[PDB]
Amino acid sequence: AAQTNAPWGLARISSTSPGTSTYYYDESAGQGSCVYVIDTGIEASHPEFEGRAQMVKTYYYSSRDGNGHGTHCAGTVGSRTYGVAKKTQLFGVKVLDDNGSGQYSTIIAGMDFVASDKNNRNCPKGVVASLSLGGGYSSSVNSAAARLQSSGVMVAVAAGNNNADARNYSPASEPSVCTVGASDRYDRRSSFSNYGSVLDIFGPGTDILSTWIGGSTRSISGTSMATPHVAGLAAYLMTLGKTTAASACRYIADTANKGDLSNIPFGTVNLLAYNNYQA
Ligand SMILES: O=c1[nH]c2cc(Cl)ccc2o1
Repeated sequence: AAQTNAPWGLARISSTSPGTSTYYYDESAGQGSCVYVIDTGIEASHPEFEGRAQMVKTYYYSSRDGNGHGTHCAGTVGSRTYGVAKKTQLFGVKVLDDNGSGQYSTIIAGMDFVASDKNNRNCPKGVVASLSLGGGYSSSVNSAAARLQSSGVMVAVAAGNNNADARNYSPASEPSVCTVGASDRYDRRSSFSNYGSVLDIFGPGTDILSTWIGGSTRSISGTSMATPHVAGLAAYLMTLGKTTAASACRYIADTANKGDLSNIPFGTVNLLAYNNYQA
């Protein structure tokens, strides 16, 4: 399939070159996979989700997204226009308040929730979790991310937006999950993106158009925006049978565009997520 006039990040993950505007992908489109978006919630009623999104858990007075951040990330995973995996099922877990903040103890509870809740969902092709959040290093937060991964969920986490070494942030610093840095439309490391040996992959993160609350859309930037590209990519590849939750991060690194990004510090991977789709 080909989506013309796609957001640049979509076109980028199906391209060997920057500077194109069509997204190419296999029509299976993540059908039969599921992606948990652990964030501020999802506006599931947005027409862009086509009934494929739902809230499954909140730790606050509402499961509605009063911020927009979770809806934007969910849109990059799987919305019809802005999404990598356009037929995946989306499950929202609201661990962050409407100001985008959440306690680590709630975030941990949300991760253990997904590890169990996947057994209450139909995801024959596999399960992904997208975690566009983090704070300072915590071994308990990292351990929760490792349990979720161990349970058979492909965990993608944001590297963080401090222009710093991601070793000092969690869950970014957990080795067993997929830590995602941010790039821009000219194949430059995003100005804010964290870096370091713990990063596994980069995805599009600067000026990313996606869904927003109020049935709207907007373009925002962050490693929070790169992470759902990788999570949607994993769901898409698992539906194709090319990889599994346990192997998907290594597979995406194996199949990435290599050495194409600028301003990558020495010792940080120079790998850009790529679906390797041949139309
Ligand atoms: O301190 C922070 N803020 C963060 C935001 C994201 Cl998306 C990831 C890690 C973080 O660490």
